[PDB]
Amino acid sequence: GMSEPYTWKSVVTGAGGGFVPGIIFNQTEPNLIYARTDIGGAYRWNQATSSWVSISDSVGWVDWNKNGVDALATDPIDPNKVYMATGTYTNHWDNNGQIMRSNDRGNTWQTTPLPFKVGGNMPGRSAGERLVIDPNKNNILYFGARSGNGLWKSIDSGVTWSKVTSFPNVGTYIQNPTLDYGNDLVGLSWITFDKSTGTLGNATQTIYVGVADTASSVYRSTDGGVTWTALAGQPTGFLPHHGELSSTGDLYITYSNGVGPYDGSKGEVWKYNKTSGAWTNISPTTGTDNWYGFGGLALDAQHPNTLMVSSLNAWWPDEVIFRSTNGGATWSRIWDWGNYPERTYKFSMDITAAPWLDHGTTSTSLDPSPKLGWMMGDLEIDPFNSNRMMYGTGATIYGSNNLTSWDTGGKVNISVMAKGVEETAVLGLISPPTGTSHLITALGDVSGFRHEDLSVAPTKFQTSPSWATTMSIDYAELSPSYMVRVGSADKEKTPSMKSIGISNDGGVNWYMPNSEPSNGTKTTVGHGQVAVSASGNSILWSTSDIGVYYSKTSGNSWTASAGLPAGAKIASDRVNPNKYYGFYAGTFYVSVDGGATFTATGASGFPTNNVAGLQPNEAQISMKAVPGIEGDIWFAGGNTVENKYGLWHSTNSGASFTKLTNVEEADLIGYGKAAPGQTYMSLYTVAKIDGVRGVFRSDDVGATWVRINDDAHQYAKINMAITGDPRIYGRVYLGTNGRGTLYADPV
Ligand SMILES: [Mg+2]
Repeated sequence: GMSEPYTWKSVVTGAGGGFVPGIIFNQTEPNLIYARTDIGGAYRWNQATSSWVSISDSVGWVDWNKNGVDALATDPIDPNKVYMATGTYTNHWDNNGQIMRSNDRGNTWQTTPLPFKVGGNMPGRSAGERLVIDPNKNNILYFGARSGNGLWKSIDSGVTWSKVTSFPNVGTYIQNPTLDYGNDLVGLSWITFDKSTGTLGNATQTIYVGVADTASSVYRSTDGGVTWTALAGQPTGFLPHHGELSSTGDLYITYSNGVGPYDGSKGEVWKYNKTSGAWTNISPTTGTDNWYGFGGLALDAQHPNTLMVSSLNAWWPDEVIFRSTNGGATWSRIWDWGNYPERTYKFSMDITAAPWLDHGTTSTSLDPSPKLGWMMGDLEIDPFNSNRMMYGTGATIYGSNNLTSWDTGGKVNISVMAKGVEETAVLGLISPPTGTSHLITALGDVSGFRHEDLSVAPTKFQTSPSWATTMSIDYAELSPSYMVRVGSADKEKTPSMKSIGISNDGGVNWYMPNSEPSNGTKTTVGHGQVAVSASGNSILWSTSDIGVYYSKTSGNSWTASAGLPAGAKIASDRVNPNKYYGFYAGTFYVSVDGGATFTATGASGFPTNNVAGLQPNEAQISMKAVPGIEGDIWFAGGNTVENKYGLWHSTNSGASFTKLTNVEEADLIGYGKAAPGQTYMSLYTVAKIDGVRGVFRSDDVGATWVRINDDAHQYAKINMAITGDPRIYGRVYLGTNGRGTLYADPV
């Protein structure tokens, strides 16, 4: 009775919108494929529907770091078994990781904590795979770890893990030694068995391991992992991204001068013959012809001298896939220069499943749209179908079903193959009270979208302004066609781009105003939070860098607010266009002059969230005025260290709040249409209520709560955004950090 069964569905983007660093084919069962993401868990392919199914949605609030999937192994002896190395950061933003194991292809999981951290969202996450199953004795697993933890091993099918103390090199390369992100050793890079050196039921004797160490990076054991030696004659100076052993006995290895996924300004490709020990340089480009690492590496299992590699990263005009059908002796490019600047192409891009991937720009030879990709650190050829290719980019999964057209003078048709994947991080959600859109999102990396049919990919990328990330979006409650979004324009690429966008048609079309907040010395870089007055007659912009500014001219000019500290959270009254609210460091503020001046209120007991030791995603502040009721504000957030955590309610414009005693912890608050027989809007919250973490709805102003999610639909650290629907009672829209946006209704 504490729960209400709901149907949870993804708001469809078609492309996914995030980085897919690894795609893993089972070596024994055709059409068994998995995909791992850096912040959004993993997926299993459904061959009958050409779509992906999440195997991570039971990851919840406390174990949120399991959605950083640093490695994944699928069992070739029993294809029902799959394993993941999970954990998101190896710095102070996260705790220790774990090895997860499933006997039902990811439907259910068991977990073994590791005594160190796993880095699903760390540098080098596309190198791999760093978790592998012995293909002759599948109770044996090896894990190549980060931060100097070295090589680890399981002999009980992943239940317990031990360090392989005889492995001689834990890594030496560090990407960002001066930063607090990526200042640890990248560690080991990939592990590859030689299946021919064992038989069924007996441990495979030869194991290759790549290590992020420019001086000596490739190691081999020939006694089942007891002793290790660096391969004689191996090249130095680079970092091997992948090592794949063909049935001809040749080990192919891609190298970059970084671990990726964003860098890579020099690279090589080598092959090593396991019989002779001879190394051959098969780099597709060398010298000044090469300004990029090589990342993805795909062998063709059905034609073992065919292989492909991808640049990482060439950037301009696009990335390159190189294909060889003769063991790397000669390469073909997926595109070539014609009469410069014109190019010729061996591929055709199909983004009909996610048309916004053109970013609202017309394609040219020098600025293609959509691009072949970027951050292409992983490339796969289906081991049971040489015509099927898949690769991840920073935004989607691309693939082809007619790859061999490359070899016969035809055109490889490349299409979005990310159906069912949702990987965006949700910075904001609004559900407009009128018009054809029930949901407009503010997203990282792909800006956000105005959704109409929630099952149809958006057709229109957000442009003029066009930016990577929308940090905040609001609308005028009484004139809902007027709305404002703020982000961070790339003014080196487009010096005239603005970090604020304005719409007068409910988010279909945007324009950029004439100016931005400035303190005489510096113009804001953007981001922060935006709030729109109830009538749309002013904008309040709490910038990320130079404090709070307001505009009475829809952004044509800006003036610094007074009384509200820089970095404050802000919210507009949904009735009184003169009233704004602010919050910073435990103090609540009110403005009654359209955002020009703020005054602290006596509201006490609010958290400061200044606690030392809080991880970046640990604490939240969520503050919203109620549509249709002046001076009605709800406030959620806090933390357990200050012992100030929960849900507060004010009905006197923030002069005082009541802390609801029946809500132990709360992190987000949102509103939706009132229940039948009720006059007050339904409340939607992310909270811990009577010992239960989840998503809750109240139809009686917070007196009683019912859980509307369940243990199979948790979506990790869901402190990003939430709102109900002013036109649909029971409907909730839930943002995530890695699983896109969900919407849910009673079953
Ligand atoms: Mg792969």
